[PDB]
Amino acid sequence: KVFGRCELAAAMKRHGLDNYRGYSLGNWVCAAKFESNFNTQATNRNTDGSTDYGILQINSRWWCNDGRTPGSRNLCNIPCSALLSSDITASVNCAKKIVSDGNGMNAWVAWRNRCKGTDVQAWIRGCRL
Repeated sequence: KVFGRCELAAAMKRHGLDNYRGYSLGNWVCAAKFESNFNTQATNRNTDGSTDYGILQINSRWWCNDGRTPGSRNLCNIPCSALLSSDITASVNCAKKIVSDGNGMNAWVAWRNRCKGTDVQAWIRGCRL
């Protein structure tokens, strides 16, 4: 499916991502918007020959298993297709896991470039969260 800002924002907060490891909700609603265009079924290949899945574009190099990346580590132990359903439970569980590791939300290259250090509250302005 494709979410509207507030509709997403609400689900994300509901799952417990608002101030997860210090990142305001905005940072995540911001990420989702650039990563996938709020689009649950967004799939994009990378230079590596890995693939980015789901509303947050978790890649099949490390986190999920798309049964075609060789050298796949599958850290979330989830078939990548599980990322692509209307319910974001899997995406969010596998996001809490990624950010908790090393480089924080620097992992998402369209958060580094597009969101980081911008009036990020914007993305939740005019939603009753």
